[PDB]
Amino acid sequence: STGSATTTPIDSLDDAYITPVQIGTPAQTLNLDFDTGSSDLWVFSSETTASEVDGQTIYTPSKSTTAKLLSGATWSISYSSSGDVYTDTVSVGGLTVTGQAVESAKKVSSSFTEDSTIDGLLGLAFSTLNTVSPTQQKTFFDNAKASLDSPVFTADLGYHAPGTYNFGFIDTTAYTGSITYTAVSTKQGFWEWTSTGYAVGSGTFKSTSIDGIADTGTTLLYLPATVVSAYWAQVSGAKSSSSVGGYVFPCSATLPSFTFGVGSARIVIPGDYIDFGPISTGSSSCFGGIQSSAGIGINIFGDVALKAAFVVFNGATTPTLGFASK
Repeated sequence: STGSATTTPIDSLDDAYITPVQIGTPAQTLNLDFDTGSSDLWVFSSETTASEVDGQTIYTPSKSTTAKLLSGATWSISYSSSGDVYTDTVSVGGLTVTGQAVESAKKVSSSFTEDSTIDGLLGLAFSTLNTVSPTQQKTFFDNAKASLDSPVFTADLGYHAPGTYNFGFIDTTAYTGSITYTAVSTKQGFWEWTSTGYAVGSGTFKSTSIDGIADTGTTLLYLPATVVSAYWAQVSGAKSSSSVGGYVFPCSATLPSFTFGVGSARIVIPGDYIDFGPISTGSSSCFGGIQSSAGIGINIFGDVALKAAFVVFNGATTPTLGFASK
């Protein structure tokens, strides 16, 4: 079997993408953030303290006939949120998984409460990072793998437009040219991989190894200080501000494109994708799309980078990552 769902940006800047998901019988449709950077399926529930809910759709397990409490199991995660665990039927664009662990939130940080559009997260990293204790639970993709035609899923995120998440197949019309596959390392539990270099604007390709993670749940591109300093050196008037917490540039400037190497191929990010609008309403300074990873511990290839390509997350015995131009 296969699954296909549409994903839509939450706002004008592409801060996150929400996908409708059917949890329960009769179904309750929640709008979740598909995150390849984590491994938990958690939702705003009927058990969340009422003060931390501000417009979100809530999951109510008392109203579902296929819901069962996973007695004794508990979760706690930080990127924060914690609570109870139930098992129920989850379906994504027609693809149905019975017995999925659905993590019911009891506590949620104010960063989630302020985002009324996001009803929860659907973790798509490797199951080793699942926070359910004492019995670690499997992700939606790991539970569907046996029932899928092919153990894969693709990501076709749109620039100021909706996009798609397919499961069990590859759409040969969604991209141009061919797909370039690279080796994944599952040691840290992420879709970890090595880029073969970069180029700023119409410049020369600097061949160098950049180890990072492909993360749909992170908005921006976080690369090393040397690479980020080389980029912003080409934008007149750009500068790393302490007060803002990163690079900013005069909104009147035109950004050059950025290229990242996948094996022998090249994936181009247009300049426009790197502009995250003004810092405050009516401001003359704009926020940068390429920021330094120095204070994180890992390079993150977020939405800014991923939405310039047709990305394949091959979950075979030996996982790989595929990138193609679109």
